[PDB]
Amino acid sequence: KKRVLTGVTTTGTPHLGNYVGAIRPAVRAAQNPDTESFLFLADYHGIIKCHEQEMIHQSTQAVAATWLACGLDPERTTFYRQSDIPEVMELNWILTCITAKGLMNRAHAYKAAVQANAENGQEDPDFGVEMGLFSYPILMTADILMFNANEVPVGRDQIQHVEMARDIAGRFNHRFQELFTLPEVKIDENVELLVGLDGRKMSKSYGNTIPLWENDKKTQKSVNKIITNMKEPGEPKQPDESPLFEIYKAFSTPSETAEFTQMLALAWGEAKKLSAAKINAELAELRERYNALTSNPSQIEEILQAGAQKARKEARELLDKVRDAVGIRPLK
Repeated sequence: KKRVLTGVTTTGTPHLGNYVGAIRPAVRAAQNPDTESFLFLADYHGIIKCHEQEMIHQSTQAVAATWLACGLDPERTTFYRQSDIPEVMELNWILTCITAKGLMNRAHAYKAAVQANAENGQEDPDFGVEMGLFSYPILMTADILMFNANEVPVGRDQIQHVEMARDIAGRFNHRFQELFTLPEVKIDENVELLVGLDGRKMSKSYGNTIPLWENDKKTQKSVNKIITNMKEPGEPKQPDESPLFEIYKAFSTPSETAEFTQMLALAWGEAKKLSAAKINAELAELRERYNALTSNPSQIEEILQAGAQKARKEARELLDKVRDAVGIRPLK
């Protein structure tokens, strides 16, 4: 049985792009009965940059309620906070000891920070760089290896995370004993990165998001914020003129998408009404479950605690083998 392990960030509230791009297909994929599904909230990766203490907490609750509301089943998926698995932190140090510094030197996030200092005219390549940025790839590797995942769903952007995990696993196996499975990349072949309000990728960094969990009316006003042009009612408009089209398609079947493209060839304001209606219709049931979870967050706490208890039973078994293999053993 193939063990599949997904880490999800906790540094902001999910928006429409997260739902279309990651959450909706991840919940379907997790239903595969041939797979053992693990999914964790990466709340200790969260504090690499996000030192607003209120943020990681609010985001953890928002992200956890979001996945539950969209159908993640904690009876099928082992579902836990990274901060509830102390075994991962011990493994993190063990792996650090067998990881070449060269491997962290070459990691993309660090290199982009170094380049940004060069472009900004900084004489120090490590200006403003903290060790969480330099060393999180070892922590992410521990996240994966602690559960001997066979597959790790990642963005094509993040393939290097799994390669570093495979490299570190192999160095441990060669230095001590072969305890670790080399994890493998899983790419979503049909992933659609959703466009935001201003035509760039929808991103918290850009302030161009459409929120996931606001009511019908507040969603309408957010869809109204999408850029269009000065084409009036009756002027024919092609799908490439406004991010409004790609947004409608992400919440519609190919049939409705084609009837929508023919209506355009129609007023922007009315196209924005049709787009918001389609979004609100799909999210209506998910929003009631989201609002029930967030209105009683101790339901979420209980779920995370039950998922942590499951995860730690697996992590303890392996950690005991790792400790023995690195020579940490009782005096007898």
